[PDB]
Amino acid sequence: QCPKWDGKPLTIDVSKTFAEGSKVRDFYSGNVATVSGGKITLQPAFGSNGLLLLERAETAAPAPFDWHNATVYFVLTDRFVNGNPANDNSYGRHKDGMQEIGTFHGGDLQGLTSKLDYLQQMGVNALWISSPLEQIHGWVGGGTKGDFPHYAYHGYYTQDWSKLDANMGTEADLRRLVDEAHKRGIRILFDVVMNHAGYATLADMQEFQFGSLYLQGDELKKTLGERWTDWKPGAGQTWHSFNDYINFSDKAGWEKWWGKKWIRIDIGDYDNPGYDDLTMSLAFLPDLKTESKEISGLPNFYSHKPDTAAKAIPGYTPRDYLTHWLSQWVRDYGIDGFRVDTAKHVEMDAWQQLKTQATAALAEWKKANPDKALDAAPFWMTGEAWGHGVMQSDYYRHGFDAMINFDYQDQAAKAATCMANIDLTWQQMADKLQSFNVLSYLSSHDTRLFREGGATAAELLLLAPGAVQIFYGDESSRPFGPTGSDPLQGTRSEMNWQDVNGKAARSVTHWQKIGQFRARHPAIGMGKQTTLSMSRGYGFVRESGEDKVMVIWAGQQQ
Ligand SMILES: OC[C@H]1O[C@H](O[C@H]2[C@H](O)[C@@H](O)[C@@H](O[C@H]3[C@H](O)[C@@H](O)[C@@H](O[C@H]4[C@H](O)[C@@H](O)[C@@H](O)O[C@@H]4CO)O[C@@H]3CO)O[C@@H]2CO)[C@H](O)[C@@H](O)[C@@H]1O
Ligand SMILES: [Ca+2]
Ligand SMILES: [Ca+2]
Repeated sequence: QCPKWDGKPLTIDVSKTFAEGSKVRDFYSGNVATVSGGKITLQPAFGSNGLLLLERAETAAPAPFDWHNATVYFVLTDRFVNGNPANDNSYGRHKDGMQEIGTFHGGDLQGLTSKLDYLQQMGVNALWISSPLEQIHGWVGGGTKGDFPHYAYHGYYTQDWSKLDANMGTEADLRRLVDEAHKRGIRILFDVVMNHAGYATLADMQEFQFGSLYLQGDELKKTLGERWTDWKPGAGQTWHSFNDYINFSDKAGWEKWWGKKWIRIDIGDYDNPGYDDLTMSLAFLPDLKTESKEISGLPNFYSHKPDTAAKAIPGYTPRDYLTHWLSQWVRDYGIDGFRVDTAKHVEMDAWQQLKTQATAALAEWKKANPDKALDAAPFWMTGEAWGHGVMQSDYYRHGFDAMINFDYQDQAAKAATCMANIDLTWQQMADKLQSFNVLSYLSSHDTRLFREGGATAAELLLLAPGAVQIFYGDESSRPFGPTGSDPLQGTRSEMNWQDVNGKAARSVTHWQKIGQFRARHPAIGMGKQTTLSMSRGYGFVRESGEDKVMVIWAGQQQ
């Protein structure tokens, strides 16, 4: 079912690719061969699976960065490294004492900063982090059954875009991360949401005095207690049960939250969610009125939120505030781009505005910090549109430099046991991505962990045309963790650092060599592909202007 390999050296025909008498390096082994009769002979080093990464021996350093050859490392900051354990319990947040499925584990920006050398060793040149912005303080019911408390550990339940989340760290912590990353040629990307704000939690209701309960006086104190968030589900109750105590009819009480002008939600005297992608409510999340031309003022509950950096601005719509608040971080810190969540659930004008502003903001920060600035490159924005494939969609005309490619995960699944089965996908992609760019992944928090490969995931992802997204732990086969009654939760398991420094050391070393080779050769990401014809194993060359690389896979050893 797959090309085979005797295990002996390979004699490769390089006639058309490399020059006569020129030296060629297998980057994986360090072995150098001279061309004579348009031919070279090399043994794939042990632990290579029969890989040769063939380059001109001239090659000495990484190539100048291009987004079309980018290696993005996507990290859920909470589930990576806990640098500072003091911030793990911000806003009264608690571990669940069970399997920690949907709690803050305590991973933070400081801890992420401590591992930038590790990321650089993999040839990572862009770091995409979960939103570090202030989330909802409390929890909701986790999964269909409500078997775990679900906190905003993933950065998708935003409360205040103008502030950092205390669990992630301080303005100092974020500045150190961005500056240490930029010193290592690693761009910073923020996960950004504009579609929705987080659910109503007991912690936020109590702190910012919005919504209504059915419980009054001392019956309230008996049930919820001093801090309503400390409530545990009782006998014949699930973590969803607390919603039985919340009066979602109270018009005057729920207006004290975002306000009728800010969100569509099926609550009190608010405009109910629409029927189309733009105005519908995803999973009963408050849908932000991004299309509204109505001057909104600030969210009503920001009245009881003195720590906010949000200020009322004349003529400003909810959209204007959101693009403003997100742009501020770019101007202040030099954030190189955004990964945009739920791109299909927000009108295109909103995304264009965000891009215009974020682009101006990055240009400003680079002007004002020319020693720190990597280069004069514009702000990069990529989008999540569910089911988006390899296609120059309308998104590319309204401020997106690349959309996330959903199709590569399942295409690469058909090549898990056999690397050569990807060739038809790579030919298609290398050709179409001469005119535009996408961000392809094997694993995501929304889909599954690509583990059916083993260490072959390294070559499937890192040799793919266009930008590639390593999901944290891809390099270490981070196992799908406990998930309860939500099937996706296990995709966000803790980073398996014990395996990185143990049984998965071989795999990480493999990822490091491929990723470094990718960082040296824009042809991988950008080049036209010529698949070679050999009775001895699978192979291709990629050439893009200056750069030229040949990648040979010998096959299955036995
Ligand atoms: O905070 C604002 C919202 O508050 C109220 O919604 C509650 C619900 O009462 C809870 O049930 C829970 O929602 C869960 C839900 O139990 C679970 O089934 C799933 O929801 C599905 C839904 O069944 C399905 O029909 C479709 O719409 O997809 C949904 C998402 O998969 O997941 C939900 C959350 O994980 O929590 C919320 C928040 O406390 C109130 O009724 C809402 O009107 C309001 O917007
Ligand atoms: Ca921490
Ligand atoms: Ca919407």
